[PDB]
Amino acid sequence: AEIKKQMEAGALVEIAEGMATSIAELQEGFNGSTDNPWNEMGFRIDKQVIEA
Amino acid sequence: GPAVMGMVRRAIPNLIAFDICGVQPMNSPTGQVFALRAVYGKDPVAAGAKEAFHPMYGPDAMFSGQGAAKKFPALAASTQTTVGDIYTHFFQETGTVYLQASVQVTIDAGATDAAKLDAEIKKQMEAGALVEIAEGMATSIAELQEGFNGSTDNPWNEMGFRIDKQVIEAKSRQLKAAYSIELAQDLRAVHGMDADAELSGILATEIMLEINREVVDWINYSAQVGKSGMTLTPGSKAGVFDFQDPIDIRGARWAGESFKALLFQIDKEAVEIARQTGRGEGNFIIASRNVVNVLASVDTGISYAAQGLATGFSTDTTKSVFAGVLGGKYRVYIDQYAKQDYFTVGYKGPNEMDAGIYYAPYVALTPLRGSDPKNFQPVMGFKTRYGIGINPFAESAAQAPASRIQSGMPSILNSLGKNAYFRRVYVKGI
Amino acid sequence: AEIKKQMEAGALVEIAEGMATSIAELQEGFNGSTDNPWNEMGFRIDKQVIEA
Repeated sequence: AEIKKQMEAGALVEIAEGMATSIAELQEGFNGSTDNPWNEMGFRIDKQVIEA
Repeated sequence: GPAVMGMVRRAIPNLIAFDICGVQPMNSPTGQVFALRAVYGKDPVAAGAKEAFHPMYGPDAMFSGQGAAKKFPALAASTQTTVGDIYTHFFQETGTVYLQASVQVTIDAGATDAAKLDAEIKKQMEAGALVEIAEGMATSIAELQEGFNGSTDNPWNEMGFRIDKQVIEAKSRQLKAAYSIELAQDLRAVHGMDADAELSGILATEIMLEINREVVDWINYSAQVGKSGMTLTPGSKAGVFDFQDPIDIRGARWAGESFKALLFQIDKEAVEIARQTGRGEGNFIIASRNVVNVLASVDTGISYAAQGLATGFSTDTTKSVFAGVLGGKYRVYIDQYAKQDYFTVGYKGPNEMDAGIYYAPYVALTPLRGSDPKNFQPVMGFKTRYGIGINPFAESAAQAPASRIQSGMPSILNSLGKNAYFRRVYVKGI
Repeated sequence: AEIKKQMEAGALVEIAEGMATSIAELQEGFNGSTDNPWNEMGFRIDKQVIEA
């Protein structure tokens, strides 16, 4: 609730932004760089049963 | 196979694409846009330079006229006017105004900020103390302009223009799956999944969703707040439209007549946008699903009163996000992820460079594939790069930028709450 | 009335279901009359008369 109040106030504003090429270009320790991995996605699979 | 009951998964939400913004396909990174600003005062690029044209400011009605010969006293806090003289003031909005004094009175000696001074001047104008005025220059003066017949200090006012520009740069985004062989094999044996293709889908999807979501957020981020200033009802709550408060509905009760109040405010906000951009009445709205439910259930045409089911515009966010066209005038999209309840309106022209907000793709969804020999597990992923930007003049408050060059990319300083093309409305009470 | 209040309150919820597969395992091998009796139903009758 308090965060939303600050949002209404315009104090806090929704944002998103991309990565610089200067970073992305050498991501995952490329060219001697380090500590800069990619983010990754996968999935999980599960199951459920029903007594008849 | 102990009676497998099929399987489920989530559906993928749709997008508003770039229907309400510039698209600027690029064939290179880092493009540029420039602009011409008609300017006067003998130095197109200068502090205090004045633009010849601007949606929010009146013209200097006496520039080619009497002001060529003489300066006018400015209005200022605490000064006293002289009946019959003419005073000048540049307002924070409505711009250059010349006011003849009908009376000998003072103006708010206690005023501080220009906003307070402007307010008192406006009151004096309403009061009939100060009246808008303009006139040409006495011809006997004009006669000797450029030093004729021994005269001096009589140049004609001059005009010109200043061309400047802004540039953009593309930022990027990439994701990988980093999955395993054994899982994929089991999935082939459970549902017949490829388990690489499904992942490819997910990653590409997420990227596209993020980008589109980012555009919407940038719209919200740069949009000005409505029900304010020139669109404000003075007894209102400043930026928010209620249904539980008669001030916003002109005393309405009876939804068939009450709900129309919002439509009225929407037009006001759309019109003000034209006032801000100089291009045209807003032609598109994006709003919370609750807002749309109201819009779709009210007769938006002009009639005595009318209410029914929400059938006027698609309301789902499961087939589309595009609800339809409001009154046959505005393109209605649903903010399927609205944080509270509200609605942004704005205007986008037929000219791709006329949008306020621009998307400019250069690289998109490039697939990548390989495997790590240490365990030979597959690696797959996708990359995109584009960049976005804003309209020169989107701020509109300033007639011109510093140093004749600026980033065309959004930033707090460049556009938070400033963009002439869009206005925000908070909604409560549905 | 009080039960309804509790139902509206969500304290009491109307529900019904089948018996069990832990039961069906035996019922199937009965497979009719047994020592784990079934509920049974039929019909009665009625009639009325009139006078001229």
